[PDB]
Parts: sequence; structure tokens; C-alpha cells
Amino acid sequence: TQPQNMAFRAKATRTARRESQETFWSRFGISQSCGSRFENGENLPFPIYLLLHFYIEGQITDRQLADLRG
DNA sequence: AAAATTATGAAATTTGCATAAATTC
DNA sequence: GAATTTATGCAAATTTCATAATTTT
Repeated sequence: TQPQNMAFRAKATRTARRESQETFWSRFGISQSCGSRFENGENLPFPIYLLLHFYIEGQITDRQLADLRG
């Protein structure tokens, strides 16, 4: 049931942290447009669902992601 | 109304289906 | 050589760039 709702959850987190789509989605290497289409109910591919899941529950940290970008 | 943010059409890239090739047993 | 595993051409679905529309300040 959850994969269809996860993007909306993701949006609520981001909103609550007062982050742009660019800021939030790019930690995962996901573009702003793509973030926009997910937040409005485009099919969330399973790997992105997994990442959002682990992120939202606090198991993957912003710092871990920032380390991996660089 | 300018700046910043989000949404969208369409080109290009990526994925997964069919199945061909290869490998294992 | 059959079963199983892996690779590959290509259709289709997905991503992103370019930018339009919207929202914020």
C-alpha cells in the first residue's frame, strides 16, 4: 500500500523542514522535475521507495548522503 | 513585479520484455 | 543436452532539460 503514498509523505517532511524540491530530492540524485512528478503521484520506482523509507525513519542521514555525493 | 519555486512538454536516456547466448550440472 | 543463468536488441516507460506557470517576498 505504502509505495503510492510515500512521495506524499516525503513532501510533508520536506515542507516541514522548509526545503525546496531541489534541495530535498538532490540528496538522492533525483532532479527537481522528477521530485515534482513523484510528489504529485507519478509511479514511484521501487528503489526510490526504499531510499525514501530508510531516510524518513532516520536510518540514513543527511550527512551520510552528503558524504556519498562528494 | 522580481525572485524563487514548482510543473510540464518533449528529447533523450534508461528499463524491462523477449529471447538469444552462454554456462552449469 | 537439458536446465539454469546471463546478455542483448528494441519497445516502452522514465528522466531530465528547457522553460512555462505559479508562488513567495
